[PDB]
Parts: sequence; structure tokens; C-alpha cells
Amino acid sequence: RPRFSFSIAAREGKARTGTIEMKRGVIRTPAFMPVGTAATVKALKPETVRATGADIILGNTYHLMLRPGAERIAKLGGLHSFMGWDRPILTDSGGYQVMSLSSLTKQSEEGVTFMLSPERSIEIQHLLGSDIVMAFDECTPYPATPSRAASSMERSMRWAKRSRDAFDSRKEQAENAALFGIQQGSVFENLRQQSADALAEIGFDGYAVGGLAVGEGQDEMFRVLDFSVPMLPDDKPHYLMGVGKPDDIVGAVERGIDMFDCVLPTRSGRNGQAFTWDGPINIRNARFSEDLKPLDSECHCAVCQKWSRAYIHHLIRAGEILGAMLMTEHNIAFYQQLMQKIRDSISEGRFSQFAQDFRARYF
Amino acid sequence: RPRFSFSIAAREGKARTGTIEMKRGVIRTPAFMPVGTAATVKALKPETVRATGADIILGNTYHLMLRPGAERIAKLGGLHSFMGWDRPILTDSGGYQVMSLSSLTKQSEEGVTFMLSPERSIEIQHLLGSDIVMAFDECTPYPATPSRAASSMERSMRWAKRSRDAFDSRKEQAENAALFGIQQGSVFENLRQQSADALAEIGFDGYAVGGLAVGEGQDEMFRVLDFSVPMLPDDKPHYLMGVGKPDDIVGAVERGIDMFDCVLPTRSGRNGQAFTWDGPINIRNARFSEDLKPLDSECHCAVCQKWSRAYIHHLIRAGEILGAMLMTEHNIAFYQQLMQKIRDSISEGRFSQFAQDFRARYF
Ligand SMILES: [Zn+2]
Ligand SMILES: [Zn+2]
Repeated sequence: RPRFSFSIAAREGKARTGTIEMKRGVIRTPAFMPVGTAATVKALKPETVRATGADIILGNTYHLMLRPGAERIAKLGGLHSFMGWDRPILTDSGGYQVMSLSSLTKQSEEGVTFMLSPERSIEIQHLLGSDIVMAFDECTPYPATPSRAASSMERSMRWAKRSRDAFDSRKEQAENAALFGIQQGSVFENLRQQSADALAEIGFDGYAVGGLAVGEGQDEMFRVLDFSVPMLPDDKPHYLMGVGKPDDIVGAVERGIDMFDCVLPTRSGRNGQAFTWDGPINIRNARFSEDLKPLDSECHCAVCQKWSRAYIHHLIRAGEILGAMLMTEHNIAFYQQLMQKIRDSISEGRFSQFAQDFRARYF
Repeated sequence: RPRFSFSIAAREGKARTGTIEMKRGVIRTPAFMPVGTAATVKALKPETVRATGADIILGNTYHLMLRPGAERIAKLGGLHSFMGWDRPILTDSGGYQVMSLSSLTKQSEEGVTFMLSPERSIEIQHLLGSDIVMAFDECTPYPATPSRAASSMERSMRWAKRSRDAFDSRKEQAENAALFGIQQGSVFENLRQQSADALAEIGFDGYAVGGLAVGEGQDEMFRVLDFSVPMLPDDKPHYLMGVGKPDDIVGAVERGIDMFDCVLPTRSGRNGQAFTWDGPINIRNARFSEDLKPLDSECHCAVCQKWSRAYIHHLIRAGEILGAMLMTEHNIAFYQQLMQKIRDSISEGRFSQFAQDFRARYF
């Protein structure tokens, strides 16, 4: 396969379905990437992640650069070998979690100390053996004044250029991995446009829409996506970082998004929330104590093929590890099934109808 | 298959190897039973438990009678259906954990309130759908004076008779399940003899050697087994309750034991202890941070086929669920491999040599 090749097979309105071919495998789009925190998709073996239908996973960098360490993972053979996932892996820049999980943070034009700079971020992702490298930037806080949103976006664009050059200066990385730039600008159209133009000028393999997983509310997110996605190069993948609620995904795809990631499936799974076509349920609720039906009546996952809600209800309330394992497998499978239905409906030119039907039942 | 049929295929000294045929499957002896607390072998799907080589698992009763409840599990279709394990299951009487996990316990000749009686215990195991039912007794504390050991043993024998009658009064249970009596008597030979005679007089499908997983030290346990096991009927299975350290198992088999169970493999696994032929290791130790070798160099389990000690070291130190899953699968597989080596060496008449070789390396 080539280093990177995104091809669009079918369209409907702003929605697209196709594939991204990379050295370690093919990624079907629109795609959902399970999140792997600390070199593991919580409670799941990689074979199980693959079994659910995942083509690629997201590897959090912040955690790995600290524990066990980027240089160490490299010495050990890379993240793929380390965790046992031989397919594509997209890594975040690690800058986000720095401004959320660390302390005494000191930001400057050079980078952030807590010294993670654009150059070091790219190098860390290189050491991890990332297939899709994310440019290092700043996820603008919400809400943000136009002045502050502009300053952060402008800085991120300067960092986008530095990320590009750092990535290109490393032969092995430039020839085997891909680089995505990130659009910033908060909820302001003029800033989003300036960011999109700056990114396109630099040139990237893919474009992410950053700064929209900040609790602005679905309506606002959709409004921003309405004018933001069209600004990005049409022939390259569009990645909406950190977005994952089922209805959010459907609406984003309707607006031109090709890639997604979020901890909702995994984290909520361990907390007792199971996704179903009739909306999410909290398996811990007493009404499931003697419910022999599977988590979801139509789901084709192994969990719904073998265990009842009653059993999983028992497991979660007892704090049993198998509870987390089963809820997580089902939720990730549910997400992958959602992406499959989305891809097929688009290919068949009935995605708009699918979106309508999905919402009517889910709500 | 028949309700119950134990056949001895080969012998060497006091050691025996054979099979126990039951309606839900065949059990190869000597056998190790993984412990399922709260209707689950912690951190493992039943298919994984089976994959390691387990023919039967032990279902703790105390927990299930409280949560989710015996009548409820029955209503839901039984423990097998509930947890997804369709092979034999041996259930403890639940009386042990009562004197360890509850409070304001009140013991009498009728039973124990915290009202679990011999009759209720048998009924609970029936509701759970147990294949091998354990008589309800009292696990004599260690150390114990001869007077106290005798009183407890005598009471347990009266309860053994009550357990037998309760089991026999229920047609469905008497025709599809088996009943094991438990030898008590602390470390006193005369009491062990009296208990063995009382049990044999009543008649059971199997005989357990109870009261020896109380921290008396291996030497003392072996000394007691030396004269205790020969007292039990030779043509029925001999079950050493709660014993599981690898070297303990080998020594017990050398003394006539056919069945074992213990939480060591699972519990220690989650705590970071991994069993290897060269002795146990604590994967959390810094010396494994960059060790690319599998948990054990010879182990044929899936974990040793795919992941390094370095990765598992990372997982456990990070408190990741996959860490518990991997350590547990390996440890249970290691135990099953130990039982396989024991069975084969006995069948080949070289068990004594195997025992010697095992100890030399393990220590
Ligand atoms: Zn499912
Ligand atoms: Zn192993």
C-alpha cells in the first residue's frame, strides 16, 4: 500500500464515504477511532478491538511520554509491537492533556513546560511509531473572546508550520507516516477561514476541526461545522477531534466529517452506560435486574450474542472487571456498527433517510 | 454421559490420574478449578477460562445467595446460563465465607444466622444449578484444641447426614448432580479417622479434605494429608479445598489428592504476581520495565504468545484493566499446564521424577 491515499467512493450532500490506504492497513471512512489511553483501549485486547470492526485506534501521547516514556517505547520496538495492534494508529500531539492533567504549566511561543514543543511532539509521535501524526497546537478554551481566539489560532498556525517542517526533516517518518493539521478559531467564521487558508497553504495529508469538543452544545457545534468544513480541502480527510455521541457523529458526517474519536464508548461503558438503537441505557438501574434480553436487540456483537442485561447489571453493580470488559466491547461494537450503517447508506444514496430514521428511534 | 462416574486410568504411588464423567462434561484429574466469585472468574470471559484448559470451575455460594440471590438466578435460568459457562460447576456450601465476610454471626445446631442451614445450603446450590454440591459444614479454626476440633467435626458429621438427606429428597438434584462430603478433624489423626468413617458410612460421590487451607504451613499440611487421605474411599475423588500454591498441589497429588481450587492464580495475578517454571515473579518490579521476554519462556498461553513482560509491567503499574486480564489468563493457563504435566507424568509412570525436577527449578 502507499504511504497515504484517501479516495472518495460515494457522496450524498456534504457526506462522503471512502477509504484511506496506509502502509499498515486500510481505513474505511467515515471512521470511528477507539481511544487507547496508556497504550491500551481500556478493558479490551487488541484482537477484540479489531473484532468490533475498528480499522484504526487513537493513541494518547501525553500519558505515554510520561509513562512508560517515548524513548523507552521506541527502544522496545514501537507502540504497535508494544501493545499488540498492528494496524494504523493516530496519535494526538499531547499538548491538550498537558493543559488538563498537569500543573504549573508555562506556555510560550516555544511551546509548553509542565518542555513540550512542536518539534518534540512530532519527535515523540515518531518514536511511538505513529501512522497519523497530529500537528502540535493549542485547543482554544470555550468560550473565547475574538481577540483570544485569534491569538491562539495564529500561534497554532505558526506551530503548524513548525510541525510540518519537523515532520519533513525526518526521512523515515515523512516516508511512512502522514501528518494532519488542525483548524482552530473557536466559533468565529473569519478565524476559521484564516486558519483553513493557513493550513492549506502549508499543506497536510488531512485536516482536523479542532476546538469543538469543549461543551458548546450540539446546536453550536453544528452551526460552526456548517461553515468550517467547507473551508477545508475537499479531497483530504476531515477529522472532528473528540466528538463521539452517536447523534453528534451522524450530524457531523452530514456536514462533511470523515473521522471521529472520543472516550464516550469506553469510559461510559465502564460507568454503566450502554448504547442501543433506542437510545442509551444505564445498566445499573434496577429495572434490568431480571431482564434476559441482550444490551441491544439488534446488535451483532459477541456480548449481545451471549449475555443478558441481567448478568451485566449484576457484574457492574458488583464492581467486577468482566462488567467493564463486556460493556466496553458492546459499546465499541455499537459505534462501529453505526459507522458501517453510515458508510453503506451513503454508498447507497439513502444516508439522509438513515439519519432521519436513526434520530426518530434513538430519541 | 452418566450423572457421575470417576474412573482411575493410571497410578504411581499414592498419585492417581483419571476422569470424572458428568452430564455437563468430563473432568480430567488431578484437576484445578478456577474460582468464580460472584458468578465470574475475575477478569476472564468463560471462553477464555475454557481456553486455558479448565474442565470445571468453582462457584462461590455465599456471594450469590446475597447478590444477585439464589431464587433470582434460578428464575433467570441457573448459574450456567447466567454466566455463560456450560460445563461442570462445583459450588461451596457458603458456610465458610459466612464466618469470614459477615457479622453478628450466631451459630447453633440448626445452622448459622448472619439462617443458613444444611438444608438451605443444599437448596441454594440446587437453585444455582450446581453439578457438584458440597455438604454444609464448619471449617474448624487453626489452631484448635482437641476438644474444640472434635466438637466441630462431630457437628459437621451430623450436618453431613442432613446434607445427604436434603440432597436425596430432591429428585431433580439427586439425579443430575453429585454430592461431596467433607472430612474435618483439624490436624488430629483420630478425629480425621472418625470423620472419614462417618462420611463413608453415609456415602458420598466424592470426599473433600477440609480445614487445611488455614495457614498451618506446608510441612504440617503434608503431614496431615499423609494419614488423612488414605482413610477416604479409594475409588472416589479426593478434593483438597482451598489449596493451590504450585508446590502445594504437586505434594498433595503425591499424597492422593484429585481436585484443587484456590484464588491464588486469579487474585495474585491482579496483584502483579505471575507464575513461571522458575518460580513466581512480581511483574511490578523495575527489572521488568524493558524486559521483552514473555511472562514465562515455555508457557503456551495466548498472553505469552503475544505480549512482553515490559508491556504487562506497564499495564499493572498503570492500574489498567488489561493488566489484570492478561496476568489472570496467564496464571490460570500456567496452573492448567501444571495439572496437564502432572496427569501425563502419572500416566507415564514418571510423576515422581517430574515432582523432583519441578521443585529443583521452581525453587
Ligand atoms: Zn452488543
Ligand atoms: Zn503464559
